[PDB]
Amino acid sequence: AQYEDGKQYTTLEKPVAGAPQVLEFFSFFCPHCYQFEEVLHISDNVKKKLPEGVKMTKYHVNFMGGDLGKDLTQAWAVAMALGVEDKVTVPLFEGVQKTQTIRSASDIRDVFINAGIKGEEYDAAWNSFVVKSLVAQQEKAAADVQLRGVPAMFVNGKYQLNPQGMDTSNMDVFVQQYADTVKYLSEK
Ligand SMILES: c1cc(-c2ccc(CNC3CCCCC3)cc2)cs1
Repeated sequence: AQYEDGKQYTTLEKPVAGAPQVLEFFSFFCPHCYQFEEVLHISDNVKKKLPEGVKMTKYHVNFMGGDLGKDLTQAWAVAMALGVEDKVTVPLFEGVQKTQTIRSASDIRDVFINAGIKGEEYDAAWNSFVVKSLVAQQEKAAADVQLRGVPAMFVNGKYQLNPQGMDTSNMDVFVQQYADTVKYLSEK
C-alpha cells in the first residue's frame, strides 16, 4: 500500500478512546519541535489539508528541561487559557533555544509581557485553577500514550505519525507528505 502501518505511521498498541482528532505534543526544549514550528510550520500545513473546523490540539510536555520544562507546561496552559499561543510560541522557542535568555519562571513571564499580555492578567491566569486543569489535561493526554519523545502527533487516538520514514531532502515535500499522511489517517 502507499501508506503502510510501520512506515509513515504506527498504530497504538493500546488505543486511546475519546481522544482529540489531531493531537500534537512538543517541548520548547525540543530542537525538532523548534524546526516543526518556525521552519516547517507543520501545524499550519496540517490544518490547511483537514476539513474546516477540525479540532487540532497542541500540548507541552514535562520530560525535557527539569524544573523549567514543568514551568513551560504551565506557561503553555496560560497561553491556551488566554488564547495567545500565536503570540508567544516563537519568542518562547527563541528564548529557550536561540538566545537562552529563559532561565526562570520570571523569564517566561517576560515573554508574555513583551507580547502584550498584561502582568496582572498573566499572574491571575498563572495562579488560576482553570490553568491547573489545563496542566492536568496536558499531562493526562501524554500519559494516555506513555509519551517519551517529541515532537509527536496522534490522529483519533489511534495512529502516531512516523516522520523518520519520510524523505528530508526538500523541506516543502516533507511537510506536504506529513500533512497528506495526517489527512489520510483522519479519513481512516
Ligand atoms: C520525533 C520526530 C523526529 C523527526 C524526524 C525527521 C524530521 C525531518 N527533518 C526535517 C526534514 C526536511 C528537511 C529539514 C528537516 C523531523 C523530526 C525525530 S524524533
